[PDB]
Amino acid sequence: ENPKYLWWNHRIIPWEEATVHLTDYWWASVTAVFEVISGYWNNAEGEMYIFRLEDHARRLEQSMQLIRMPKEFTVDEICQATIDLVRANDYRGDVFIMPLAYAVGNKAFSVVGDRTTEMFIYSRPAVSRLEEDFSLHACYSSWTRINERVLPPRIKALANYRNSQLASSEAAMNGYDTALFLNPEGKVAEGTGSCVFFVRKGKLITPDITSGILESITRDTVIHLAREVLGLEVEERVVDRTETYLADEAFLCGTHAEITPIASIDRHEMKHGAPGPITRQLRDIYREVVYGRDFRYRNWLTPVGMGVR
Amino acid sequence: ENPKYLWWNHRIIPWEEATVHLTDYWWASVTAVFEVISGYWNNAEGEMYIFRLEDHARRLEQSMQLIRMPKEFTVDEICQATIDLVRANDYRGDVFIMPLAYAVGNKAFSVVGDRTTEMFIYSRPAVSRLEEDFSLHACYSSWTRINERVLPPRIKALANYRNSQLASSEAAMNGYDTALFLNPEGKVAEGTGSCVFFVRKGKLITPDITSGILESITRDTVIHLAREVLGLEVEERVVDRTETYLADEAFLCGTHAEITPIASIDRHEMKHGAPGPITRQLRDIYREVVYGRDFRYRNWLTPVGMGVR
Amino acid sequence: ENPKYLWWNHRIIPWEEATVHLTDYWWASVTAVFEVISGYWNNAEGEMYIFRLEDHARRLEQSMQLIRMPKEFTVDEICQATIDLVRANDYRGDVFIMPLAYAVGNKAFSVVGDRTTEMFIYSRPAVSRLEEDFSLHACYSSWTRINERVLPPRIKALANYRNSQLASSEAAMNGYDTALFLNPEGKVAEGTGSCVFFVRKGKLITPDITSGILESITRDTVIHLAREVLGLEVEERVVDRTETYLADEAFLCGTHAEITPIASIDRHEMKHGAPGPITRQLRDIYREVVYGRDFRYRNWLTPVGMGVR
Amino acid sequence: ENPKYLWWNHRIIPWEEATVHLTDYWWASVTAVFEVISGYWNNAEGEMYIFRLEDHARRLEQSMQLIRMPKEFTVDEICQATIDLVRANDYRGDVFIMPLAYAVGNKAFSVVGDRTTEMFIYSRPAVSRLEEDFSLHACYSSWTRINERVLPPRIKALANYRNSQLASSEAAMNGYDTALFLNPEGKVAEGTGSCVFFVRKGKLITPDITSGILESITRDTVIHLAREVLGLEVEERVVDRTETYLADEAFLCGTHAEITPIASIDRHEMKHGAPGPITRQLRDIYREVVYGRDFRYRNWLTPVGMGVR
Amino acid sequence: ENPKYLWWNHRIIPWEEATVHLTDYWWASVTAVFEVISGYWNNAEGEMYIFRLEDHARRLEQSMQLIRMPKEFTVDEICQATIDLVRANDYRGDVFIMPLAYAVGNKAFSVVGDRTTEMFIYSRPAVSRLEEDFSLHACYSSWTRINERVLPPRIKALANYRNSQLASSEAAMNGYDTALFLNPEGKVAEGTGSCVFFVRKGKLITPDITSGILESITRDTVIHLAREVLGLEVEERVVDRTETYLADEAFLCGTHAEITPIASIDRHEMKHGAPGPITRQLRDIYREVVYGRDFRYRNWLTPVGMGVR
Amino acid sequence: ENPKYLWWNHRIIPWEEATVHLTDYWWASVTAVFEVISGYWNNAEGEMYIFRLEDHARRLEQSMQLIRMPKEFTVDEICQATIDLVRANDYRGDVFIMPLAYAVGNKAFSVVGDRTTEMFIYSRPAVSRLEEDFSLHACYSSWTRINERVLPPRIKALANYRNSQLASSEAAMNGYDTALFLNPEGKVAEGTGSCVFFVRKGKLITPDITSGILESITRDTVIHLAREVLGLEVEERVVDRTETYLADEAFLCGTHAEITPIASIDRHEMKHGAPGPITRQLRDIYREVVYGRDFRYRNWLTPVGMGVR
Ligand SMILES: *Cc1c(COP(=O)(O)O)cnc(C)c1O
Ligand SMILES: *Cc1c(COP(=O)(O)O)cnc(C)c1O
Ligand SMILES: *Cc1c(COP(=O)(O)O)cnc(C)c1O
Ligand SMILES: *Cc1c(COP(=O)(O)O)cnc(C)c1O
Ligand SMILES: *Cc1c(COP(=O)(O)O)cnc(C)c1O
Ligand SMILES: *Cc1c(COP(=O)(O)O)cnc(C)c1O
Ligand SMILES: [Cl-]
Ligand SMILES: [Cl-]
Ligand SMILES: [Cl-]
Ligand SMILES: [Cl-]
Ligand SMILES: [Cl-]
Ligand SMILES: [Cl-]
Ligand SMILES: [Cl-]
Ligand SMILES: [Cl-]
Ligand SMILES: [Cl-]
Ligand SMILES: [Cl-]
Ligand SMILES: [Cl-]
Ligand SMILES: [Cl-]
Ligand SMILES: [Cl-]
Ligand SMILES: [Cl-]
Ligand SMILES: [Cl-]
Ligand SMILES: [Cl-]
Ligand SMILES: [Cl-]
Ligand SMILES: [Cl-]
Ligand code: NA
Ligand code: NA
Ligand code: NA
Ligand code: NA
Ligand code: NA
Ligand code: NA
Ligand code: NA
Ligand code: NA
Ligand code: NA
Ligand code: NA
Ligand code: NA
Ligand code: NA
Ligand code: NA
Ligand code: NA
Ligand code: NA
Ligand code: NA
Ligand code: NA
Ligand code: NA
Repeated sequence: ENPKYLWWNHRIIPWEEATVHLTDYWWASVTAVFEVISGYWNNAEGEMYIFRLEDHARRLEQSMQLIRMPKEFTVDEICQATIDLVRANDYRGDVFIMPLAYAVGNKAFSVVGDRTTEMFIYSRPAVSRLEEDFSLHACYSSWTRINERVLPPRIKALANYRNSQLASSEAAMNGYDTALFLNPEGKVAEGTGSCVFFVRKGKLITPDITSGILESITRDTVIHLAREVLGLEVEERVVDRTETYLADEAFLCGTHAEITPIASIDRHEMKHGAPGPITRQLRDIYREVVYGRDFRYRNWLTPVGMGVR
Repeated sequence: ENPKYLWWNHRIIPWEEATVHLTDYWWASVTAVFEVISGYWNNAEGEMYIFRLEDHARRLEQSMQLIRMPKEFTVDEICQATIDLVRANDYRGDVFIMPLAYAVGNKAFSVVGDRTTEMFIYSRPAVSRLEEDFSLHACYSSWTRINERVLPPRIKALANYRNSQLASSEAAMNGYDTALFLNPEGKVAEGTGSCVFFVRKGKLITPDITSGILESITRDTVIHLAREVLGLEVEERVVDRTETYLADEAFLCGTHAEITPIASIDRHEMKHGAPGPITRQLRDIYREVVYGRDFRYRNWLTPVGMGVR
Repeated sequence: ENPKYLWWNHRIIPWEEATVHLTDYWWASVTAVFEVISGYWNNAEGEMYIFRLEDHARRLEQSMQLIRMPKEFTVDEICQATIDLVRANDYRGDVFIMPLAYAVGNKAFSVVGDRTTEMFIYSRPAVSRLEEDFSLHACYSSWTRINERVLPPRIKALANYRNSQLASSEAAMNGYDTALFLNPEGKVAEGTGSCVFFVRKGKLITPDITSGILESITRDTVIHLAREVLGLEVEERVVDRTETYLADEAFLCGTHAEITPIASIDRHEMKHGAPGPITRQLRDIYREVVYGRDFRYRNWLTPVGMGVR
Repeated sequence: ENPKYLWWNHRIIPWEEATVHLTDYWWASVTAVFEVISGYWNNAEGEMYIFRLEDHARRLEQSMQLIRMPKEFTVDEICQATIDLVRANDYRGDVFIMPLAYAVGNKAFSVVGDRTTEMFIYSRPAVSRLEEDFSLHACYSSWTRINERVLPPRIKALANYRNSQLASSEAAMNGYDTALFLNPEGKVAEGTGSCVFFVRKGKLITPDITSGILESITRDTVIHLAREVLGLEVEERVVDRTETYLADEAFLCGTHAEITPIASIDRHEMKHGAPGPITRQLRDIYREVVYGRDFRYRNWLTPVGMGVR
Repeated sequence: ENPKYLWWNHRIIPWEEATVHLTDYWWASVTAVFEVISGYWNNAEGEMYIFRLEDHARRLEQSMQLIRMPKEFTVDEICQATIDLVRANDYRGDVFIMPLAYAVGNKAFSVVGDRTTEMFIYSRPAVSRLEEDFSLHACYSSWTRINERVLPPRIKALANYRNSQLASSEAAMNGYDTALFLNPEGKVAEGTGSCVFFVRKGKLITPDITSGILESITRDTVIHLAREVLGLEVEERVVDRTETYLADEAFLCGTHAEITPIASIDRHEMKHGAPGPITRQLRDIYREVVYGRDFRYRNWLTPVGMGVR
Repeated sequence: ENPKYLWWNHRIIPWEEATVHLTDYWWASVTAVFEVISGYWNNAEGEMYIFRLEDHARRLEQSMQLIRMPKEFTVDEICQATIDLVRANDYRGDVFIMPLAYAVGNKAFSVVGDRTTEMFIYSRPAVSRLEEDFSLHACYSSWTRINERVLPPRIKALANYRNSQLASSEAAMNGYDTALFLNPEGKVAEGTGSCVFFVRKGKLITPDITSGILESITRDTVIHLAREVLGLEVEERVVDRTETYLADEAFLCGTHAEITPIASIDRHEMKHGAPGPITRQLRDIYREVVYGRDFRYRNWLTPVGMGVR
């Protein structure tokens, strides 16, 4: 049912002790920023591998800085709390860890910088799909993606998902599995919760970060693996909508989405299938990396030894 | 300390019974919409007057519809729950009532329409400033207001305040009391939490609703009282930034802000002071209306008889 | 099968004589502008009534002027050619008349002003739905409406329908009957082939012409009939997307669309149904006008006497 | 006078057999997409060389896919039909071949995907200017170029030329030979019918494809020849208006425009003349390629042997 | 040759005494704001009439406030200095008076608020064209008008004319007499130095002030005279480009431009000529007002008695 | 006090001879363009080094061409006049030289191309800060930077500083030392008078020129020295606002600003200080270059031998 423990404001406590009032933190949620961090269980080694833990903890500290939450936690403390909780929960399987930071005020509309900074971290069992061949049908939304002018997508804020839900609602009631966004200038931005890649003529193409997207750690991982293991050309550039309809392959990528193939966009089918050949190679490489079976990428992994069963 | 009771999912319960897990509803908060409703205590009558209760309950139902929360509550139930809670709390003074509606999912990123609709209402003591002459110094923010393209301001969503906090943070660290917004086209929109009025040459001027603002009930109340009691011309139109610097008077208005005078905007002083003469007349008229001493506007008030002490 | 005749370049000819080469006029079609004009057959009088013939002929002359087609035809000639063809075709039933003007060049990319101006007019049986209660489900498109910057919607050009087809394709493959457009600023513009009206709180609301819409003769007719026969308030203004979702009623209007009720927009249902009460009154008034049974609006009708069977 | 034959819907027929009704296909023209393909006659070899035939046929298939025309023709069929028609016409000189694809509906406003796909191909004598030194005076138009938001320039649609004609009309009545466009953001896009290059400080500069331009085969050819034969730096980037006024050289390029020098832009003269030195080298290289006298680029040519007179 | 006197920094001095260094005030000119005020000589009365002197002096004080020039001069002082200089110059004919205010700094880039405020006023003979029937041919520029985002057009700043000169240069080298501007959204704004009016179907139409135009005193005068003397409908609204091409009449208006008829716009001719009938009535009414022969508008005039020769 | 001489319209004259009327050139200032050129005095050599004199003179000639000032001066004449004036002034210390070109008309609003071109050059003692460690606190302005649509930033026009002063006024009254600008699309552009650099993860980042910035000679110098002397990666790209808040270092650069460290942006502190390590290396390299003690960059220097005291 529930995990054994969670971390809250510098301490690990039993789950059933973290009880709050219904009315606590609704205003704090407007400030809230989060990470999603993966743990992958290698039963042959008896070790959990936490993927790019310090990169996620540094992004959370940056998101907190841009919200203007007062300084209270460190990068090393968030990394250590993640290790400690995965160990103490004693769950030997794939997990998601979610730090969530929030600033709490004396008044509903006090400025963030006058608030108190708080954080919890919780870890729960996750289901990987990296050993499954599946694909989604996407649409481009009639809703526009937030930009730096109004709500910087660089900040991994809960509030940014209100714009996401406009698109994901539309996609589901219009017969699609997932939405892609255009930015205010009309250029391809990202999915509702992950970055998008395209494959055309043996090249990987992905929107550049100033297209108004979150600076994904999975996106970075995929560009590295595509260049260094497969020797592919990867272009980070402005991407137009109609060119994506002619993509040989396409996929979403994100800590939660892992590598998720796109079969079609607005009912234009990816010519080489889903997962396409290059997608399938990147999915297999990614999997072997995160489960600790690719020594070349060991510096991306934080092992937590727990015992081999 | 705490109110005696609150309302939750169709029931009134003692405050200390509304306990939840720390991890409950963070994802639901992305969906959340709310109202702020005023109760004004008339000790001479022993009655609380709840201001434009049905208008607030209908706006909440509209906000919920635009979020796409499944149907669960009615306008009449939200009006009745507000009356019941103000009575049962037995607090004989000015109050704020806040309904907050949220949709809760099986998964973090399930579409809103597959969720369950929930709501609470809580009522707490409020401090009116309608018998005080005070004023704020405003700036125009370097952050842009959300528009219909990305996050419709018509929806009174918690998430819309993330954009608000960009502006209110900037205002406070730059020596101002409050921020005003420009819309993406560069035209004057609203404050961070209330609508803005200007007075120039004996006329009231306010941004039209398609300038990208919340359709305020206080804004509506002020236009009615300005036209019907004072016989003023009121223009709802596109408003430019530099014209506001030459305003004779200016004020913010909102359920929480009541009528809040603006002394200056980007260090251009309102020529007729703050509160200016027309501002002061509207503030006095508003006060007499909401405290039940203006029979002409009785249809805006819901009395809750509680006993005269 | 085919009509008896058509009009071409100042002459009426038998249908089967208007034969051209497959390769003729493809480049001319880029220039082409058109009207759709209704004839309504009153069997009790033995008369066809052609609706607002001179207004349609003047709009065609304006469209031709803005294309910069050399002067060749007159308003009176287009009105007379329409009368003559409806008479000579000897078809005693409702019809559509379509003038189509085009400029033909010596070279593919010669400037319009160096071309020759040509025109045909043809008339075919039409099916009215004014005695039927039906409704469409609409979406807002993810494709943006053309504006004055790139392709003025005031010009009733064939080429403007390429932008229309982006929206109408999307609507049909996404489970809808019809698309509505947003303009580049994000404000409600028009349908793919007709103007849109909304009814809310007993008022009619329609986008103002500078929202980037064709200046519809049906739109003008509806505003006149709503004000003069029903005494309704009609606002021509900037209209936001989410406000339309809360419309009590909505309808499309156009020479071809007559008065077409909208039941829902992006799966938000019009609260008072489709056709709603005000829609149903305007549809009945419109019908009685165009079939010549409303003496008040006789100056909008051009009778063509043909014999009462 | 007329060519002997043309191709229509999978068949070659004598020209005078391709007769249609005046009223046929005006609505189909809104859907229509086309290619312009060059044949260059080498009298010393008795061979026509058709330039980048498969690239043009693949672009036509992509344009047809983005229109959503049902599948009916193949890339190989369009390549073969082009060869067959050039041979059967027995015209031993430079030619233009124009495929034109169109979708035909039961009703005026049926969705493209419910239509029937049709196509013709015709070939006519062309005049090359590759052995002539000439130049055009250009202006930047006051009309804006279509973008992906409203009418994707990637689609080689007849309708896109309505926006072209706004600019080319203005240029001719204002004393210029040709118009250049700015995109909605104000950046340099393309000519009315061809891409634009600039030369400054020995470098070639051209707008990147996401500046909102057609992905020209001549543009691709010029970048290849500039890099591979001349060893020039070529930048594909965002280009500003005023920087173009300081260009040492400039030229238009396109299947129809071949390589067309620009002497001046808004009455700012290209400092190194027109054709400038680098322009003149690219024009001479291009010519030798397309007439089959550059063995290095033979894979771009489809020979059609016809006999050496 | 030169006027006898000018006013400078609170004093009238002989012209030849106002000598400065070549290097003085170039940086101050970036700050500079001005008015153009008309004096009209009535030889029958021996009086100069200065038109709407206080309105011009109040606009100058507002422009100075928005620049943030320190307070140094008053509205009454600028009105009195104008009277005094017109009298002391002893020139009995039509004149232009130009106040020019500037802030002077210790350093090139010191902030305006740390500078010293200075002003001169000079008066010179002017030529009225109010007794002449003439007309200009206009174009719409390919250059965009400044908006509130970058350079508020409400401020009558010298620097705003750099944007004007982009348009007026283009107009003259392209064969036109004058340029009109579109705003960044593509809507009609103003001329390079005056506001624009259109006449269509017996109504006057002019861009609303938030279209991004200077709040002209001549514009205000024309709307008053059109409504009050002619009983015309005047619409201040958003105006589209192509609708202006169909105007029956059009004219520029401004203190310097008086009432200047427009014969054509982008080679679309105003149907009722130039000056058209309504234009000609407004020109005659304006003239009789400013020369002091319309008692109804006497409160707009400041007489300066000088002697009747 | 004053320099001995200045250059004016092809001649050197004693300072006190360059006297003009107060009313001369205010309209000419709208046209005016300028350069700021540095002279650095090396007392050990008895030589002034004028930095990138020909690059500055060529930019001035380009600015003059884009204004459309008639041809009157040459690049070589402006270079020679600068040398001559620095020599004749006999001032042995660091100097600023400012050429200022202006077009003078017969009438206030004559087109620039009908005017006369004039120019002066003056040289004055300057204070270098290259031997000082200092830093500025910056904000991003609520005012938008001019773009190519309205006032091309490529032109180094006095009028462009009116937009600058909106930002620099706001910065000073809001407690900051200096303002940075966002462009109309919301991307980082430049400072009020200089370009901006960022350092993050050992890389230099600066907005690309089409972000709407002046093509700075100091910017070019810094990119050259960073790549060639330090071996740093330098990215010229679109830059987002929030990424700049996370910069390790930042600095302004310009002929007047030399290399000016930024300690903070909107109260986000540059993590590695100000001047940071890479900033400090570039400042020291720049200094040694301009004072003639780096033989590698001698071709950037124009020596003027004056005698070693
Ligand atoms: C979190 C997130 C991503 C993916 O980031 P990773 O670091 O790869 O998990 C992409 N888009 C959005 C909107 C996100 O919130
Ligand atoms: C709630 C709110 C207002 C004021 O609305 P009332 O109905 O007058 O309380 C104004 N602006 C915003 C952004 C709001 O959230
Ligand atoms: C023709 C048309 C209409 C309707 O115009 P009527 O004069 O009412 O037929 C509306 N929208 C568009 C795009 C049209 O082409
Ligand atoms: C066809 C076309 C071009 C040139 O394309 P090529 O493949 O080089 O012929 C350029 N611009 C536009 C708008 C076009 O239609
Ligand atoms: C001064 C000016 C006008 C006209 O203003 P009046 O008060 O009528 O002289 C119009 N447009 C611009 C840009 C101006 O500078
Ligand atoms: C002059 C200037 C700069 C710096 O240019 P340098 O050639 O380095 O002096 C930067 N920004 C603006 C706006 C400028 O006017
Ligand atoms: Cl809270
Ligand atoms: Cl540990
Ligand atoms: Cl990499
Ligand atoms: Cl939840
Ligand atoms: Cl009750
Ligand atoms: Cl009212
Ligand atoms: Cl044709
Ligand atoms: Cl007749
Ligand atoms: Cl009406
Ligand atoms: Cl057809
Ligand atoms: Cl063959
Ligand atoms: Cl290449
Ligand atoms: Cl100065
Ligand atoms: Cl006096
Ligand atoms: Cl009036
Ligand atoms: Cl001058
Ligand atoms: Cl010398
Ligand atoms: Cl370099
Ligand atoms: Na701890
Ligand atoms: Na498809
Ligand atoms: Na490791
Ligand atoms: Na209940
Ligand atoms: Na002030
Ligand atoms: Na009541
Ligand atoms: Na005829
Ligand atoms: Na619904
Ligand atoms: Na009639
Ligand atoms: Na065949
Ligand atoms: Na020139
Ligand atoms: Na070949
Ligand atoms: Na005085
Ligand atoms: Na004309
Ligand atoms: Na008077
Ligand atoms: Na000289
Ligand atoms: Na800080
Ligand atoms: Na040198």
